[PDB]
Order: sequence, then C-alpha cells, then structure tokens
Amino acid sequence: GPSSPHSLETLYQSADCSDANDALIVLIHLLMLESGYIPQGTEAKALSMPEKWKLSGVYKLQYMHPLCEGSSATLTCVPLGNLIVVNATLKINNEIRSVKRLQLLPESFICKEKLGENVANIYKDLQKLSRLFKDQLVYPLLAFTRQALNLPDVF
Repeated sequence: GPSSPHSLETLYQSADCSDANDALIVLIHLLMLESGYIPQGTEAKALSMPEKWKLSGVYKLQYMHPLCEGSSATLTCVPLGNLIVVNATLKINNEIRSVKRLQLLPESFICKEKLGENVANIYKDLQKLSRLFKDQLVYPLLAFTRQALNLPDVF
C-alpha cells in the first residue's frame, strides 16, 4: 500500500476536531506543509496545529516559504452555507494582496458519519483533494508569490 502520512495522524489528534469543517482544515494545513510552507504559531509543524488556527467560527493559518523569502502567506477559511471558502492572501512589504478564493465542500472529502473512527476512515478521496487543492490554490499561490518577488517559476 501507500504509507499514510505520519503527520496527518498526529496533526488530527492535536486538532481535536469537533466537526467535518475542522477535519478539512487539518488536511488543508497538511497539504501546505507538504509543499514546503512553514507555519507560524507552532514549534513542531509536523506534530501540532498552529496556535489560534481555529477562532471565532473562522480559521486562520499563516506561513512562510523557503523559496519565497520576503513574503508571508495567509489562508483565511470561512464556512458559508455548506461550503468552506478558502481565501489565499500574500503579504509583501506591508502590502496585502488577494491571490485566490477557493470553494470547498467538506462532504466530498470527509465521511462525517465516521468522525468517531480512524483517520483512515475519516478522509475519503485523498488524492482527489490533494490534486484539487494543489492545482487550484497551492501552485497558483507559489506562482503568484514568485512573480511578485521577481523570481523565476518554481515549476
């Protein structure tokens, strides 16, 4: 089989998810880590969710990237209806720029009726979410960031 991530397991445990929305954000965060992003608000990125990743009904995750020095990226995730809207934002030289808004449906990727079971049971269609999230957010964010910093394309 493919070996699962050690990190999702521990990150999910650290997250103390209360619903399907929390579970989706954990996976989103993991995908950012696997693409090289370094999160603020945690001492061991692979072991614990950032401090205040979940607050006031919204989610906030902040990162820097080793290939994007001179900037920071923020994901602001907001539940709207049955969807979660992921807003990607870039900060360079105290200027704030909007990069992407992505609509995600948790039910497509989370089995909410298996929330009280294992990580292997909670998430379904993992490669599908990874390809979607990377294709539609992570990679355009990196490209946008590289452009703004006047650097060559990473891919």
